Amino acid sequence: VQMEYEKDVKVAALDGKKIAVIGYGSQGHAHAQNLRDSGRDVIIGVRPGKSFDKAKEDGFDTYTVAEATKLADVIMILAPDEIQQELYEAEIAPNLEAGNAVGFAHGFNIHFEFIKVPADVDVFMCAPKGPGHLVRRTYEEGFGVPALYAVYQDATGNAKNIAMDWCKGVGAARVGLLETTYKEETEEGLFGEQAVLCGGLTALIEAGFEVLTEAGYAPELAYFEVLHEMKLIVDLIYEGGFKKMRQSISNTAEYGDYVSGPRVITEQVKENMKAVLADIQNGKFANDFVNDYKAGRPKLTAYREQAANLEIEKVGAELRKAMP
Amino acid sequence: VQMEYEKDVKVAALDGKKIAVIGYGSQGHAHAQNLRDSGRDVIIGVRPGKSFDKAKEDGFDTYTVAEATKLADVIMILAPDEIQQELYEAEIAPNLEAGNAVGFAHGFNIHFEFIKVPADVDVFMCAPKGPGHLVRRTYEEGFGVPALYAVYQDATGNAKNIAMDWCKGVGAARVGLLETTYKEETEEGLFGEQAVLCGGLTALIEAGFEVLTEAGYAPELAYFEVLHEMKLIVDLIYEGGFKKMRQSISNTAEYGDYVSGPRVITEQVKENMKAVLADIQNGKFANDFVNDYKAGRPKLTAYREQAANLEIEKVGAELRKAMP
Ligand SMILES: NC(=O)c1ccc[n+]([C@@H]2O[C@H](COP(=O)([O-])OP(=O)(O)OC[C@H]3O[C@@H](n4cnc5c(N)ncnc54)[C@H](OP(=O)(O)O)[C@@H]3O)[C@@H](O)[C@H]2O)c1
Ligand SMILES: NC(=O)c1ccc[n+]([C@@H]2O[C@H](COP(=O)([O-])OP(=O)(O)OC[C@H]3O[C@@H](n4cnc5c(N)ncnc54)[C@H](OP(=O)(O)O)[C@@H]3O)[C@@H](O)[C@H]2O)c1
Ligand SMILES: [N+]
Repeated sequence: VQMEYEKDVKVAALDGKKIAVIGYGSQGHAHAQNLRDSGRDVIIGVRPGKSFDKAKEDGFDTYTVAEATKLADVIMILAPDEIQQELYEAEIAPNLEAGNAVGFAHGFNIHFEFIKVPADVDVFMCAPKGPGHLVRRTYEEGFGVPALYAVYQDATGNAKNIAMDWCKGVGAARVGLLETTYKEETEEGLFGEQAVLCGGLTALIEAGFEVLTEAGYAPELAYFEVLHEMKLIVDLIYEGGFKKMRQSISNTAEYGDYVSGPRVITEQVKENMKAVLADIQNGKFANDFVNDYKAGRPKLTAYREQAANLEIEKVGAELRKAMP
Repeated sequence: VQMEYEKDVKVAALDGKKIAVIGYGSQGHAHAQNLRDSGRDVIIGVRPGKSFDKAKEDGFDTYTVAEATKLADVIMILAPDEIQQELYEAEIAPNLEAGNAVGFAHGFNIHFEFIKVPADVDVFMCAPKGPGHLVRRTYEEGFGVPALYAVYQDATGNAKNIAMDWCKGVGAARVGLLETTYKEETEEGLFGEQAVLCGGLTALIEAGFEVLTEAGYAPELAYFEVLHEMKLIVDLIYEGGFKKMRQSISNTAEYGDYVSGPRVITEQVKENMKAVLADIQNGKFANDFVNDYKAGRPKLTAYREQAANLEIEKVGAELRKAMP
């Protein structure tokens, strides 16, 4: 297992395919525009609204989801996670034909089988390691965003070449591709964002800010010491790992890192992470997410309002405004 | 208090002061170069070596530490924390006169009283929220790095104006200043790097990587899901807090953030952080750091060799090499 590049995309499987991109938001605009600049035959299927208008004004032949699917050989579904299933059953599935291919940028609905694509139709994935605006901008500047690719079912024998050529067309093969499975992409992706990148990180910052402000330290200073200075730390890790970061910080900071990291993130925290992982693997989290959507997003509603009221967010907004 | 800027620097207290920067590392070079371009009389004092004539070659009147201190009104000490004390006793303290001012960029040795400056000499601090190369670069490009300032003892009545004019001369007043105390800067700064930015963060990432690889996931994919994509997340928080970050990530990632963050970082984790803070406040951590240095850094030595052997660091180095 090592990374693949344009030279490893040995068949241009998107040649002569009509491509429908379903949705025209962050990913949809990026995938469609990069593919068009790479010379592919791209149309957009999306509901009426600002995405429909933005696609038309960008010069794309723009249809309903149903009509775009009917016209297409390759259909990439970039609606939001919780919308895809209902949109697939009503608008996409009736308009598929044998030998088509359906793509996704994240494996959630296919892996947990909220969507089942018929067995004479390929299912592939190109999952860029970045948001849509970055996927577009790096492409325009001559490189790209690395990506995973996978195939869930291969009816034609062309599903993997289609997946890799998709990655090449959106610029990902310029920087690096990694093959995976739908299962691993979904479970590792959900785990990483929950336990480390998004959940773990924000909860860690928040706990540190609370300890400081509850001990009597000024919150403005606390904002700088647990959040603002994180960017320079993570930039160093991104470029050169823990080694480069620990070379840059003072020796006191470095010694404190080694000594106090393990006091905060303990074996028990690791066990907490294992419980997070288990609820991803057993479908509990997936059902919880979709059930919250079916109920009108009541849990997400309370979470989003509670987050808006956080002291660190209020202090941070005022500081970021006082700082060009 | 909120941020102060160039308009809040009431007195150009460095006017006609002879300024010695002690050390010519990343910070020493940045501080001395910026102050020179701002118009101040800067000389360097450092041990012989490539620092000594890096400075020689950049046109700085360079001297011993003893002789540069003898000549200066303002002496800013930018040597590493564990070196400052022996350097101060042997080389700086005998060459101070009443009415001088001694500066630091971090409060550790003054706050914990490993160094005690005579009561007829001011002690101030300018602590940029950035490393040397960034303090120099941003100044060259027209702005700067924000900074804290503080005064530990004010003999002349000019110590705060000296501190704030030092901020101004290195470019920090162009973007924002926050007054603090030596005690708060030291304690909050040690706490942040230990519990959140450095210690907590690398420990969290490593715990996530361990959970994934021990559950049978390939380390290469795990590296992307707990480390590589953190830069994009932290960049978003830096620009717009949790709110902007959570708008850009998918809806499953955002829901997973709210649900699983608190399962990983629990009340017990917060208690662990409180114990970290207590050992900063009571001097235990500071004495442990200084004592490790006096014993020949045996704890730091074992930490560093263990870190070089981490699986995430080996995998990361290979993947970063495969990604220009
Ligand atoms: N966020 C990330 O960083 C990231 C990274 C990798 C993969 N992904 C995955 O990419 C997919 C999400 O794509 P995205 O980020 O581009 O989402 P998005 O920015 O929120 O855009 C969603 C698009 O789908 C449209 N849409 C919503 N409901 C629709 C419906 N019934 N019928 C037709 N169109 C509809 C929306 O149109 P309107 O404007 O009218 O609402 C919009 O154009 C998910 O699978 C996600 O897991 C996300
Ligand atoms: N790391 C950060 O991002 C950061 C941020 C804010 C504040 N600070 C504080 O900045 C201070 C450290 O400065 P720094 O980052 O510039 O460290 P540095 O890059 O390692 O520079 C150390 C300088 O001091 C010299 N030096 C070492 N021992 C000496 C001795 N006995 N006599 C004379 N000179 C000696 C070194 O010369 P040689 O090259 O010959 O060794 C070198 O020029 C600390 O107080 C730190 O807490 C650091
Ligand atoms: N220091």
